[PDB]
Amino acid sequence: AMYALTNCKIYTGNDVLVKHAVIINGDKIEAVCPIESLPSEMNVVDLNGANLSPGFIDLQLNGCGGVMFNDEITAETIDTMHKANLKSGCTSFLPTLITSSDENMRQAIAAAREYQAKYPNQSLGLHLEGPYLNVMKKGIHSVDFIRPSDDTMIDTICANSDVIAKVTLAPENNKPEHIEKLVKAGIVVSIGHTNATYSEARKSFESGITFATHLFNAMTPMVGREPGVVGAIYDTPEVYAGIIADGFHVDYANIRIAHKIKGEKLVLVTDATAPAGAEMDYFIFVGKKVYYRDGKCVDENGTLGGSALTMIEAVQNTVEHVGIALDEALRMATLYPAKAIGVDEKLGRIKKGMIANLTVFDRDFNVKATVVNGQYEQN
Amino acid sequence: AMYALTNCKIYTGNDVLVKHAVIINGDKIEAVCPIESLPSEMNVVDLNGANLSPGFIDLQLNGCGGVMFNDEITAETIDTMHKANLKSGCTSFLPTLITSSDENMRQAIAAAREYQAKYPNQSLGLHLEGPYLNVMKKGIHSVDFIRPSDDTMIDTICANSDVIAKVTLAPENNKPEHIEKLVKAGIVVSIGHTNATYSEARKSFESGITFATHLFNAMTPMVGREPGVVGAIYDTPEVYAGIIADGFHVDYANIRIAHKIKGEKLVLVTDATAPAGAEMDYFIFVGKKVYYRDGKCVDENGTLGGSALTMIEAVQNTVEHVGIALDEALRMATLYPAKAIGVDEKLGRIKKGMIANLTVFDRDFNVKATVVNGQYEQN
Ligand SMILES: O=P(O)(O)OC[C@H]1O[C@@](O)(CO)[C@@H](O)[C@@H]1O
Ligand code: NI
Ligand code: NI
Repeated sequence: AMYALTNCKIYTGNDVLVKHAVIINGDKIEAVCPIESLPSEMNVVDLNGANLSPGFIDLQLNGCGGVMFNDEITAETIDTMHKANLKSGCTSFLPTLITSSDENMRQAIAAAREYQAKYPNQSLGLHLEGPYLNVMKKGIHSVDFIRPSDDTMIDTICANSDVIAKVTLAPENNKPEHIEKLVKAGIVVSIGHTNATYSEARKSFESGITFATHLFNAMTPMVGREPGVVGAIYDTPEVYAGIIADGFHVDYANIRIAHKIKGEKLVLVTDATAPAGAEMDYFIFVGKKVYYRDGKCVDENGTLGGSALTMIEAVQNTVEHVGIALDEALRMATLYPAKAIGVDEKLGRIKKGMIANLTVFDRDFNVKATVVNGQYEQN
Repeated sequence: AMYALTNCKIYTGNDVLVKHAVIINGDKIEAVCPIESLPSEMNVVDLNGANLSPGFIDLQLNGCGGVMFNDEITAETIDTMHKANLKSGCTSFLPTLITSSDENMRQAIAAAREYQAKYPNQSLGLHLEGPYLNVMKKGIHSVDFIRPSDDTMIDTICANSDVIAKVTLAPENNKPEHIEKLVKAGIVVSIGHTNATYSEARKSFESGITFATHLFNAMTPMVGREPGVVGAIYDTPEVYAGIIADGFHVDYANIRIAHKIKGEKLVLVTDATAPAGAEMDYFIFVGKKVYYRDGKCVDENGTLGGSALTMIEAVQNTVEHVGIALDEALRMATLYPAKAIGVDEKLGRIKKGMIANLTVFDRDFNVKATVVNGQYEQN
């Protein structure tokens, strides 16, 4: 049957709504209408004054709730991740596989294909972060697998674009043609783990790169005579940029500045790993031990190795520490990520016709429930 | 006698006027009015379709037209600079003394007093760049003279505020009380040649710093976990930043980014040395000799050695390479600097009752003439 979510503040993406309701029908949003407009017969889930927004979309998520995608490359891993996400309001995500072997890349593609043939609008496709990086900005990435982009695997990726949302790579020393082919196959291409100058990064935007992976991390910073990759991102309006707001990856003052420059091009990601939503001392990250240490994820050397952030926390830290308004924070965690991967016509807003993927959260930012394809599940 | 500047495009700082004129009476702008409104028997100077604008205010000038100020610390040197300034549209400036001995600072104070006693609104005050810097970002400043700030010299600096417009220091390891004292005396305090964290930089703005000296040069830059000084300037509305637009000190894409962030607060400065508006092939400066190679300043290694920029060129570079509009660029050379040192009541604008300091330049940015306290003099 149809039902209506009721008694809540609703953040549609365009308007903050009081004394209205949202009518769900199947997998879809039927209507957002005033509460007095609601049919007498209609079933009601009453949300006790909490916030309602579209479900969060996480564009960079390596693992969570105890598991890692790189380590157990299966549909069931993706499945486990999806369910842990729900605890922190995240309804969609790109399962992210960092630098590894060709065989691992073929396994992930299969796994994505498997999971998505069963469930829609949850995993929105692979994010291949690596392996075509620059060894100098490797962070946690494996020195054994970082390699130049090659024609064969690039062709494989293109051929499987129906399960592949995004590729992060370093363009300085890789073939421009490979960018073009990926873009031509409808995969989103992102600069990251790159030692490019401002010029080279500009060149790769002209080639089709439209995204930047974790602004400020594993990229040439802005200095007086070399704007670098950071400057290029600040100077190119078409480029989205993901940014991690755990308080450890990037100083909040920088997130604030970035938002004033980037506005709707700034996107909240987690880059989260197995400890996000799980209690653990360390995890494996492609034969690397990564340790959980007072909220951070670090290797033996203190290099950060993803995060333990969740999407709800990223919204909150952004409101509370960065100084950004709530409705805008939510947009950075929903609508803007959706626009960046070209799913915004079905996800990222509360409006009629679109898919019922929603999150409810109280004033203290506790996620109380989600809707996923119309299905309401309490926390 | 009254006369009118005529057959020009006028850039008042608020509006761009066609088919108007400016009336000069003595040393004041009388009125800005349609040409048709001119008393038929008034003397007119036909400017031949040139651009008319307030004279350029350079807030950082170490020397030019052949001489360095630190070399000959006299009212005579200040006057050689002024006369060279006029050739490139600059009608007011801050004679800038770099870090030296107390004795030299006393001479500098005296040379400015004597000059300003004779002429007004040309030198608008001494700028002390140093000596209270940070050795770790010393650049060309002498290690033997860079020292903490001390009550005695601070007390004398204050005692002469009538002749000192500005002091650049590094605040991170000097006394806050000292900043307070200087600001209280109506001296502008600028952060510069510093190794301050963002936190330190913010503390200094709190204590009264309202300016930053040559943004991106000799300061702590903006990296992911450490916003630095560049970051603090970006995050503080009150703080003006001077910037050198020669194409060598700071990449043009960085100036574009900074303007978008800072607007009204971004000021064009030359920071010029001897070669500016002079024919030289080198100049010795406090020991090291620096060559003048095709409009660039280099030590025998080919490393940047200082600036030869003029204000009219700064403006042209800003229009032409940064992408900023003519009127806005003009504002960055006139109104904005004027406001930063608190002289906007009299200067930086073509308006009734304000001092007649004006610059006329053609479409090719060739200065054709200026007007200083009402006196028209062709180039
Ligand atoms: O380049 P930065 O500022 O040192 O940080 C790099 C960040 O990117 C990574 O997440 C990628 O491995 C970590 O290396 C770290 O968190
Ligand atoms: Ni990474
Ligand atoms: Ni300097």
